[PDB]
Amino acid sequence: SMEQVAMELRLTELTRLLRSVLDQLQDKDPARIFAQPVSLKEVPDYLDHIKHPMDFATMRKRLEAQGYKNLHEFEEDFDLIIDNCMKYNARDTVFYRAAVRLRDQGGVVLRQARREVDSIG
Repeated sequence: SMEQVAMELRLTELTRLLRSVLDQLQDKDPARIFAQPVSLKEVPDYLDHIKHPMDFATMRKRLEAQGYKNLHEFEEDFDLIIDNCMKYNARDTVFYRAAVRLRDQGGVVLRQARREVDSIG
């Protein structure tokens, strides 16, 4: 059908808008602490701590596979990154402090992305 093509023309554009937003969120991580998944070779017991690991390249695979149906699923993956980090790492660590900054600076980017998805549909 043509009603599945118009559907995909939206999804493709959501994917296009989300690609931009991920780029901005990831620019708030110049240290690249959230670029890659936590290494299981380097933290063998990590899944004993964190059940749903998340990182930017993992969100990227999913993005280019058009696996985000809406902003809300995308936002959930972003909060995983932050929230996992704040649990696994103690408060007086470079990693906990980088998450707090990422969270603060990503508020602004996400605040405008909510308006652009509502606005443009």
